[PDB]
Amino acid sequence: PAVGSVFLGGPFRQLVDPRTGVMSSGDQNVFSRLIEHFESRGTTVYNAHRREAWGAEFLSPAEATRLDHDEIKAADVFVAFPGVPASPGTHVEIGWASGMGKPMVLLLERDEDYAFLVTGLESQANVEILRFSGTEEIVERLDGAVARVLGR
Amino acid sequence: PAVGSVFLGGPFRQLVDPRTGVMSSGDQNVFSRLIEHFESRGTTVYNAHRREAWGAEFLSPAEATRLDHDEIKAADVFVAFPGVPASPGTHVEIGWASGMGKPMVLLLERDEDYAFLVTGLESQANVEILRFSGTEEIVERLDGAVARVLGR
Repeated sequence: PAVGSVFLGGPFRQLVDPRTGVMSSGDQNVFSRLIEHFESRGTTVYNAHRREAWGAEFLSPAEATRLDHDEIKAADVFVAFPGVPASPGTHVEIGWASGMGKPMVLLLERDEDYAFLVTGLESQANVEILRFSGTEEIVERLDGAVARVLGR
Repeated sequence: PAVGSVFLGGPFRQLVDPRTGVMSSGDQNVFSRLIEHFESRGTTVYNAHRREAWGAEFLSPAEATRLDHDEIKAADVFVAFPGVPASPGTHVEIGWASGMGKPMVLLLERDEDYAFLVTGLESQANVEILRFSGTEEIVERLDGAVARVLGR
């Protein structure tokens, strides 16, 4: 495959309905669709949401931190939704990735406000910002952003 | 001084009263007191809150990102409140600092829940977590945490 591996990040705990103990199937659908987008080409995807049963089976904080950091480091590209409101864990990961010089694509909801230390990464780290209004738009544009950051 | 420089981080935008355009004086007081704690010993403090007029004068996202990253890198120690709710920018910085192997002290409100990728850094990065119930407790314990992480 052109892309050997990706780490896919995004809000996790805040998407977990504490009445159900998992993420809704609509939220799971966004991630599983992007995962399939990559796996269908033989690209390895690392992703905590799928890894931890969509919220049913959280790892310990030490374990989550270790695996997330290791897999971001191993992956060729880091692709993440910073989240609205902001995902604390994903923002730590954005720090790890940008501080490491990891190629990254940030998926930002169109017309939503994101942190200065997220949007300010554009053309200062190896990052591309992809603004979107639906899942289909992400699916249709993501490979371009990925290829551009990988090429740098 | 024992500590040459510190970067002090914490929630910024979320503390900015959009009716007043700045942080309240109570919130400014927490930071100015910690700044004085270090400056009174000749330690250089970098801090975006004081730098940007407590919210009155935000830099551009690119500028904030560049200065924050540069000053965290220059500082001997990174001291930050991750915030409740989480500060997006501070979480990016926590990523930068931990990914860099920067000595760090995280100031966490006692009995509040923080992200797994924050608390999970304990004994996996050069970090000490300082739980607190008031400003005075931070002031009274901070040098110990700082000295321990610097010594590693």
